[PDB]
Amino acid sequence: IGWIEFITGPMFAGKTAELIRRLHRLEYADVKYLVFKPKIDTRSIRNIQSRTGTSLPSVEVESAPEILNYIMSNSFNDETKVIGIDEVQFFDDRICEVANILAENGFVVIISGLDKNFKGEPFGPIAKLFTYADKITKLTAICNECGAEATHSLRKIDGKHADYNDDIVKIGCQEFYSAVCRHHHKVPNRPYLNSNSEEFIKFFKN
Amino acid sequence: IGWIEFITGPMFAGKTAELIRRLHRLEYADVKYLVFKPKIDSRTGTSLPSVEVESAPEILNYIMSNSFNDETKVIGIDEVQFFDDRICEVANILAENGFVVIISGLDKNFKGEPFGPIAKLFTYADKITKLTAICNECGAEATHSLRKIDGKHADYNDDIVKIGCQEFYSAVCRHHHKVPNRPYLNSNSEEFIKFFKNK
Amino acid sequence: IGWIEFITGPMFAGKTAELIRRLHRLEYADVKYLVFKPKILPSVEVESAPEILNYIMSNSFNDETKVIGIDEVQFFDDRICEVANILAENGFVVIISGLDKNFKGEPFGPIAKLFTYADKITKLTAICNECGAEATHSLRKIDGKHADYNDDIVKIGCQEFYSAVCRHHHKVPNRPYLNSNSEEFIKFF
Amino acid sequence: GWIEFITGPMFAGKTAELIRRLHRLEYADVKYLVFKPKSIRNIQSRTGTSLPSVEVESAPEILNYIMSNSFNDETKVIGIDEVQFFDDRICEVANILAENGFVVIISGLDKNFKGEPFGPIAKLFTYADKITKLTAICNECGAEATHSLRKIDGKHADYNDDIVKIGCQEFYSAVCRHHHKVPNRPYLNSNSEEFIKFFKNKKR
Ligand SMILES: Cc1cn([C@H]2C[C@H](O)[C@@H](CO)O2)c(=O)[nH]c1=O
Ligand SMILES: Cc1cn([C@H]2C[C@H](O)[C@@H](CO)O2)c(=O)[nH]c1=O
Ligand SMILES: Cc1cn([C@H]2C[C@H](O)[C@@H](CO)O2)c(=O)[nH]c1=O
Ligand SMILES: Cc1cn([C@H]2C[C@H](O)[C@@H](CO)O2)c(=O)[nH]c1=O
Ligand SMILES: [Zn+2]
Ligand SMILES: [Zn+2]
Ligand SMILES: [Zn+2]
Ligand SMILES: [Zn+2]
Repeated sequence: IGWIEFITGPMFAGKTAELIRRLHRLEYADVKYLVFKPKIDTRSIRNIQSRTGTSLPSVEVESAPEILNYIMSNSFNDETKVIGIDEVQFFDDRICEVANILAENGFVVIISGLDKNFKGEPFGPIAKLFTYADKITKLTAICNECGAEATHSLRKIDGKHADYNDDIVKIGCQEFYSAVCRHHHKVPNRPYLNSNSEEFIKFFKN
Repeated sequence: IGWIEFITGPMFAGKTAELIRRLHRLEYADVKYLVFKPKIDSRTGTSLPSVEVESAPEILNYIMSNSFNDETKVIGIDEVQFFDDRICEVANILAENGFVVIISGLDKNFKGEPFGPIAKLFTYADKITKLTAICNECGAEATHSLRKIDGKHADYNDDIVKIGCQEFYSAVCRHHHKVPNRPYLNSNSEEFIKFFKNK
Repeated sequence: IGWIEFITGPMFAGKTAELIRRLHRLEYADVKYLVFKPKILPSVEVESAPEILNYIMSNSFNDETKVIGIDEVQFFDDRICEVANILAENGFVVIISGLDKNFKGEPFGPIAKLFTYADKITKLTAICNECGAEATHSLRKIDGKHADYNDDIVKIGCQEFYSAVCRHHHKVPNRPYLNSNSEEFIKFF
Repeated sequence: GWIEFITGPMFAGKTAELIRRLHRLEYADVKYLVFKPKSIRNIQSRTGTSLPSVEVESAPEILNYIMSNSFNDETKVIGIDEVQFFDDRICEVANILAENGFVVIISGLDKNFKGEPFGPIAKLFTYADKITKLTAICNECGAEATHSLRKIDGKHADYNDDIVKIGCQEFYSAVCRHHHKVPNRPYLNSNSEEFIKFFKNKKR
């Protein structure tokens, strides 16, 4: 039938390039595809920057269910069998049901997005997406500090690491973000929820 | 140094075999490992001797105890889906403190939904291997575990924890996983299915 | 430590795009690289595989460079294997891209050995021009007609001569069988 | 049909992985058949997992067996272990099976003790739809191991030694590239020796 492919990893891993690669191969077989992207609510963005440059044509949607409405609309080409989704982490939980129904109905769904927000925690609905994806490709970047495989995105404001309670959404590139390995990802004021965690950390440092 | 590998997929995909395979390689290089499993009520082969723990934090307590050999820097964890949320913090802390953590567990419960705390482990895992079984119906790659009782597919609202093997469970592809009374959260979902149904 | 990464698959699989992706990763981390190509996307053209080691030894080479890219590797001879292994042994990361099969479906030049020496292998798929399944083979056609087994290996070109196909849609007239029971088995089936 | 190739050094779990892939079929009631070159009745991993197998002297005998009354017509999957012991003819056999609707899952060593391609396997990489290069753990440094090292009386095996030698930990270990050393390894390119010597000196 259909299925879900999920492309993930930190910033600077080339996630979007990988999505473009997968769509370009469809073009040589003349297989039709359609790409969607979430439109962030700019009222919920702390500081808006105006920029429109993009490497990949996609239809902006305000919410995940609007993908299904678009497919039901006159704008949709009925021969389209592949649905691409970029920057998926900006959707809410509603994307999971959408992607599943698409896959259950004969579509190949190719999804790209960040696995972790700046805190190193799951970004929005992507945790559940991992579970539903038939195929996962977790890409790596290169650690800006040591050059090892980078698995994390680190936000720095004026050289200072971002605090745990800072805003999830902050749009930007190298001016705010670097790719780092686990070892070089530090988040000030990260809490511990287990009762014996800080005891263990103290124990192993002696 | 220190990272997490996650081995996942439906029942009958050989997850435990893959965990065994990964850990067994260590024995030739004299690298010690220790396996943990949650408290849970064959062909030829040796199973992993493993410490039974009632909760994820008990893993760290064990490591700090006189029972743990401090030369051990590889930690195995099987049936991870039976843990609660606290497993993620345990795994991350181990990885941050020089341990290699190799984890196996089901990605989906019988409803086709994320099993326990599993979804978060995908994000925290450096390496993910999603294994496939073989669909009991069509032979394609199987991605889901299906529960039947007396021939009938288990209803959506049945209990999640139900221990057993082939008497209740089979592996199926997406198309052959059906859950009676599965709810739709999005208001346009059933509209779309009916719309697309018409050819 | 050094190593070899190998990107492969048929035409229209996006091999070059994947090579580009991996090198672009390096730029964000301030890691310098250098790409080489055989004679007939920025690269240094070399007439043979050992010339890569000569260029590196020359003073036109940036001493900072720790990553070596090699595109269209199937056009080199077997000498590329030693060169690649030498670089890996001497601290370089070598990222190689090339076709795994020629139009006949047989190993393209030196790549068979390269597979063995590579630490990491990524075999990419294209989309079959005939059925849309995963494509693993490159098919040549000259005038609607499939290329004969004994046609020339090197023939530079794009869609005017070539397509991606799955194994089932890859057909080569006059393909010989070297095993005595192969035709006996095929007739049986 | 199609071809899957499982490879990498000794102690990587290759046979264990073949067994895993084939065991999956049993729960779905899918028949398979395992072949091995040359326990004689089965293939086994080093943790005691095992499957029955037919042993063959050569690749063409696989097709002969499949054409005989001993072959179950329901068989969809063909497994082949220790493939490095076959000759070049294994490629054609594997291709023909894949072309005739069989899934062929193949396991074997990629490199001999010299670090060179083991027998016919270089071509199998090309013909295999799916490649799984497994790693062992370096006996020296604990890094991912990619090579098999042979030792004779505690000393590394010479380049000109016999390729075929049956044995486990008595002779063989798994090592990373850096810890794989073979005395009297020849340089085939006329500028390779001058490169190493130049580059080593560049650390001045
Ligand atoms: C890691 C991270 C990235 N981003 C943004 C930066 C980029 O604009 C975009 C990734 O392409 O997501 C966030 O908004 N929050 C985060 O926590
Ligand atoms: C799929 C599934 C498995 N299981 C059990 C059955 C097996 O005993 C165990 C997996 O080894 O998990 C559940 O309890 N609930 C479920 O939804
Ligand atoms: C498949 C095939 C491609 N090619 C060429 C076509 C393209 O120019 C190049 C692939 O990028 O290789 C051959 O020369 N011979 C072949 O058999
Ligand atoms: C590396 C190597 C292994 N072997 C053997 C040892 C093992 O019995 C078998 C691999 O399982 O192959 C050789 O015969 N020659 C070699 O060069
Ligand atoms: Zn780092
Ligand atoms: Zn099915
Ligand atoms: Zn086809
Ligand atoms: Zn080593």
